[PDB]
Amino acid sequence: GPLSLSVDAFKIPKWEFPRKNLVLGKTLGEGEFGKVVKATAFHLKGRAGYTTVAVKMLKENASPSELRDLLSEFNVLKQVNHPHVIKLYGACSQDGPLLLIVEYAKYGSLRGFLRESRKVRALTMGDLISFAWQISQGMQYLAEMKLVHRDLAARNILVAEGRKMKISDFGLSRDVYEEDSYVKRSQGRIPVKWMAIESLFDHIYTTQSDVWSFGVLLWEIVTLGGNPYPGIPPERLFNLLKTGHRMERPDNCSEEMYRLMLQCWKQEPDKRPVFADISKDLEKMMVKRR
Amino acid sequence: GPLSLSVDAFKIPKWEFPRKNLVLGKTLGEGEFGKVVKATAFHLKGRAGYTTVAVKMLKENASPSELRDLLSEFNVLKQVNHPHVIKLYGACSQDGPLLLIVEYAKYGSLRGFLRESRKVRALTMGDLISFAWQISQGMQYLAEMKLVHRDLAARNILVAEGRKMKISDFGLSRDVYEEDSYVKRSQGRIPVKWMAIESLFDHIYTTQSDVWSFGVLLWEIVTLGGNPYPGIPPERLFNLLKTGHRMERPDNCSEEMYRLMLQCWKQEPDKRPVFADISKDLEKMMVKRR
Ligand SMILES: Cc1cc(C)c(/C=C2\C(=O)Nc3ccc(N)cc32)[nH]1
Ligand SMILES: Cc1cc(C)c(/C=C2\C(=O)Nc3ccc(N)cc32)[nH]1
Repeated sequence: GPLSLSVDAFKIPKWEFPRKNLVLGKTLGEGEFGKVVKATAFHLKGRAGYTTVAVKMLKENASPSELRDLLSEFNVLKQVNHPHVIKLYGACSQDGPLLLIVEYAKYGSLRGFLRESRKVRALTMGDLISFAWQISQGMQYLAEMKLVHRDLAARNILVAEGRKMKISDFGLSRDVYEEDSYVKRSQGRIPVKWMAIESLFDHIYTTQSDVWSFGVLLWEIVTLGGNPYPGIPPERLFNLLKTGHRMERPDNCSEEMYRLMLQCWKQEPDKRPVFADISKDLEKMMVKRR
Repeated sequence: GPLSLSVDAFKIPKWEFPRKNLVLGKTLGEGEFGKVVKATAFHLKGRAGYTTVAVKMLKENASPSELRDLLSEFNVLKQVNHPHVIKLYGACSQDGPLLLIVEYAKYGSLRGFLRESRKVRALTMGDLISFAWQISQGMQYLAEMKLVHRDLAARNILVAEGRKMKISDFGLSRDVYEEDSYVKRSQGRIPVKWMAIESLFDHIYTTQSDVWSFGVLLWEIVTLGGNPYPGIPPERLFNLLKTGHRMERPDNCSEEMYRLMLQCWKQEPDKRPVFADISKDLEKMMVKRR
C-alpha cells in the first residue's frame, strides 16, 4: 500500500546521522503520533563536540498512521527553513527505530511557557503580541511554500533561547501546490476546537483554515494558555459553530485584538485575513502601545 | 460531513441514563481514542442502589476521529451481548460530555493481569488455555454477528470477577454483513505488530485478520504479557512479514500451542483457522493436560 512503498523507498546521506553519535535522555512529551526525548549529538553537521537536540520517535505499539505521520514530518522538515520554524538536523534509520533529530527549544511548548506566567515569568502585552507576530511570520513563509500546517496550537509552538517562537509538529502538514486545498475523506486527527468550520464539516484544509487555528492560538496567547471553549464538549461544536457563535472577548484583551480573532473565525474563508495582514495588524498593535 | 450527521442524528431512551445519578472517580487508563474512569451509578437499569461501573469518554482536545470512534463503539455495544464481551449499560449525552457507562472488570486489562503473574498470582498452563478459549468464544460470537474487531490484543481484553475474560475497545470494530471485509483507504490506527499481513499491506480486514491478531494475543498470553517482536521496530515489519518470518516459539509453550499461533499467522487468510477451530484446538489442549 502507500506506506509499504514509503517505507521501502526511504530504506534504500545529507540527513543520515550515525546512531552511535546520538545519546538519548529524558522524555519531554508525547505529540500527535510521536514521543519527543531530550538528546545530545556528537559532531552534528559540522558542530564540533556535543549539541543538545530533541529527538522525535514512535511510541510503543505505533500504528501505520503514526509511522506515516513521522515519515511525513521528516519529508516536510527537509524542505523547510525559517528562523521561526523548528530546524531539522538529521535522522537515524539504519540501525534501529526511526529517530528524527531536531532543534531543542529550551523553554518547552508555548502553552506550558504561558501557563507558568503572569501579566505585567512576568509578561507584557508587548511580549504576547511579539510571540503572535513571530508565529505569523513563520506561517506566512509556510503559506508561501504551499503548506497547510493543520495543527496550529499553543502546544505545537515551542519557545527557544531568547524566547524565540518555533512552529513544530509537521506530522499533519500537507502539500497544496496544485489545488490550494487539502481534502481528507476520513475523519481528521486535529483537535476539534482548533479546526475551521469547513474543516470540521466539509474536510477542507487551506491556508485559510490555518488562519482560523491561528485565531484560536491568539486566544490561547492572550489568556496565557487558557482552554478554548472552556466547559463545552467537542460534540457541541458542530452546532455552536454553524449557528454563528464564537468564544467571547477574553479578559486582558484590547478591542482591536479581539477584532483580529473574530476576523480569523469568519465563516467564509475568503473574508479572513491572510498571514501578511495578520503580521501587519500585530505590528500596528505593537508600535501603538509605546 | 459523515460526523456532523452522526452527531445531529444521535443528539435528537433505553440507553439514556441521567447524568446526576452517575458519580465519576479515578482514571483507570487511556484507550484508542478514550479515557476510562471508575464510576458508580445510582438505580442503573433496575439494580437498586449504586453499581460500580466503568465510564468511557473523550480525552482533552479530542479530534473528529476520536469522537466518531466513541459514537461507533456505542453503536456496536448496543447490538452486542455475550458473557465474554464487555457489557454496555447506558450513556449520558444530554447534559455535558458524551459518557459511555460500561461493565467494570475488577482485575483490569489482561496484559496488566498477566504481567503481575508467575507460572505454576500463580497461573497454570490450564489457566492460560482457559483465558484464550473464553476470548475465542467471544470472537466466534462477534464473527457470527458479522463484526471485525480489528484491535484484538491483551491490553483490550479485561479480566472481570472470577477471572472472566471480557473483549473490549469496540471503537474500531466494523460491520461486514455484506462484503465480508472492511477495507480502509487511509492508514489504520491499530498497532502494527498486531495486524495481519493483508491489513498491513492491502488495508483489508476480515474475521481472518482478527484470527491473526488472536494468534498475537496467544503469544502475549503464553509469555505472560510479553512484548511482540521484541526489539524490532514497527517499520521492519513490512519486510519481515512479506519475506516469511514470524516470532519464534516462546519459552513455556508446547509444540501444539506454537502450531496454533503459526497457523493464525499463515500468509493466506483462508488457510488460517476460524474461531470455532481455535476453540476446538484449545479445548483439546485443556483436557489432555489432565
Ligand atoms: C524543554 C522542552 C520541553 C518540551 C515539551 C520540549 C519539546 C520540544 C523540543 O525541545 N523540541 C521539539 C521538537 C518537536 C516537538 N514536537 C517537541 C519539541 N522541550
Ligand atoms: C480496575 C481496572 C483497571 C483497568 C485498566 C480497568 C479498565 C476497564 C474496565 O474496568 N472496564 C472497561 C471498559 C472498557 C475499557 N476500554 C476499559 C475498561 N479496570
